[PDB]
Amino acid sequence: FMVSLPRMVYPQPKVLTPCRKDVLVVTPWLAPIVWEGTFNIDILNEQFRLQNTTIGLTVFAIKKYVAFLKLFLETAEKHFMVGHRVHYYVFTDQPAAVPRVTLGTGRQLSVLEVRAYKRWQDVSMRRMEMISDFCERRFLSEVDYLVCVDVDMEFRDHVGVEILTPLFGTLHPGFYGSSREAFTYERRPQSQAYIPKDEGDFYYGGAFFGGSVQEVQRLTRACHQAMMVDQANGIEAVWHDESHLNKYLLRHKPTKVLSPEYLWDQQLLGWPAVLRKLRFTAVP
Amino acid sequence: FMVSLPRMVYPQPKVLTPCRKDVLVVTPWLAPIVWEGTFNIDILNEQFRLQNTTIGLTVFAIKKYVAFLKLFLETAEKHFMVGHRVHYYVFTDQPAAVPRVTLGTGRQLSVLEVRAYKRWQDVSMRRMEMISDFCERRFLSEVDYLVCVDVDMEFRDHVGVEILTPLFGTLHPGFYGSSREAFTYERRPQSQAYIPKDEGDFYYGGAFFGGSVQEVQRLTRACHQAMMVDQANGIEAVWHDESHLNKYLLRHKPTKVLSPEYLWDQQLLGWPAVLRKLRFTAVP
Ligand SMILES: O=c1ccn([C@@H]2O[C@H](COP(=O)(O)O)[C@@H](O)[C@H]2O)c(=O)[nH]1
Ligand SMILES: O=c1ccn([C@@H]2O[C@H](COP(=O)(O)O)[C@@H](O)[C@H]2O)c(=O)[nH]1
Ligand SMILES: [Mn+2]
Ligand SMILES: [Mn+2]
Repeated sequence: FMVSLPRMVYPQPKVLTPCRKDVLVVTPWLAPIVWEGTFNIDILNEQFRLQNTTIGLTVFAIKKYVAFLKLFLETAEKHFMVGHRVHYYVFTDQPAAVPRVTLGTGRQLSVLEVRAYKRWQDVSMRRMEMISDFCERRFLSEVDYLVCVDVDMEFRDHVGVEILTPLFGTLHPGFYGSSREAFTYERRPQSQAYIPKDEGDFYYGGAFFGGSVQEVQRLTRACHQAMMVDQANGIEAVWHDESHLNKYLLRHKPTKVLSPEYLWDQQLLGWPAVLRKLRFTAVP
Repeated sequence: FMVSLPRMVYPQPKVLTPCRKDVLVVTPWLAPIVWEGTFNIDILNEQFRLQNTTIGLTVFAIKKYVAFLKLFLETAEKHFMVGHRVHYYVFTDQPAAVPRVTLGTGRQLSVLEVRAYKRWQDVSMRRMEMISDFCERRFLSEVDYLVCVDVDMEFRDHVGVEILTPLFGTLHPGFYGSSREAFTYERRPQSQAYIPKDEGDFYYGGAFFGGSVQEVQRLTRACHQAMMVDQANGIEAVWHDESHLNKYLLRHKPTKVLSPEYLWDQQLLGWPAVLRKLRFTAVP
């Protein structure tokens, strides 16, 4: 049950004025595509605070990637869900190496020890298993939404409750302007992640996805179970977990899509006019 | 739990091409505003059919307004949720006067007898009470969504599952291009429906709203309970049920907004370029 919003003064939405004239702001299945200019964060903050929303943020820092945690967490404190309850979940093989980052009120961090796989591909892939196992262990009881990201990144601008929805994916920065045939989906029919050349809405990035705990457990379990089928058949998808994520989100459409503002690499791609904000970016 | 979509071939969405350049297609709270060109009905039909969705449609035909039923129902059969399960609920003081309209498969009609109020204003207002009472009686057990409309109307074009969402309102055709100060909200602070001149997102029409059964029961109960407070205080809102609906949807934002394609009057307003389809229109 949702309590009433208070009186708020803000600009009237104008029906005959598009909010963006340069980009698609809604998918063909009526999911919003989140760009700057599409939302009034004051309204959304009120809606989510009245629900006392808690957001979980999972990040894996295994082997040398522990070096990325300090900047990741410091910048999350400046930009990620500020004003809301946040629970960071740091999965690592080196609990002792997690930096002591000072957190704002209503924010907490748990360190979860996991095994390290030898190949980076298996480290990246086995996040799905680990996230889906922790959905029972903790997440169902502790958070309303989960956001699952890569650690070799930093926040540079606001990432807030505009992203929250039952299931979201993010447009990969390398492909948002590409035609589907150019998308690096898995193309071998032998793999569970196979997508034909004439199918595909978007190429979603494996480095940023999330949703409600229930929808994330469904996604991660499905991707893990597909990976295990492939492994039994002696095949590894071309882009690992990202390939399985794309298969899942083709067949189970997200309820919001994040623009590449939310997953960017300035070294490789610069700062195009279409991006008004670079929010979460690669560490070069 | 949502089963996987089958393979489908359809045009790729292009991220750098707006779907409409002449209208707002998403509210500032990230609710889609449904216009032609914003959705692929093939995808949405698949999603809703895989859930075996049933849609209820309530309509009141009291006193002389029984004359409108034949065209209303005949045209609903041509255009409303075709392919999906539909349950019409006709509330009337003259059960015997409901026309025998032939229905397609998976579609049914129930006639619910109710009392007739003397004043048209009370007929229109007391729909809220009657809808909220029937949410327990029947709707919770029989349908997934409810659509609540005026009867003095006809369908001329597709009205389908693109509208379905937890809570929707529709832009009133007289005000979609107006500034909020011109909106005919209730402006007397003595009324529960009062909205100040500096508040308001849109002017929603009382002739077309809906959502999930739970959200419609909440809306209709709140509007009824506000009407009863006003009555006790000797005040009747300027636009009756529509005024209370607007107060509710200001404080409880809809999760989709329908464009005026869904609520139109060609006699008064013609056929502007911005309307690509006139879907549900006034009988002159
Ligand atoms: O040795 C590794 C390999 C990958 N990852 C995690 O998996 C993510 C995806 O792998 P990558 O493509 O960024 O290497 C990394 O950002 C990091 O969170 C590790 O922690 N350690
Ligand atoms: O005598 C009346 C008055 C109103 N209505 C119902 O209430 C709706 C709203 O009233 P109106 O403004 O269209 O008259 C009508 O479309 C019709 O569904 C009736 O059935 N009979
Ligand atoms: Mn990386
Ligand atoms: Mn009327």
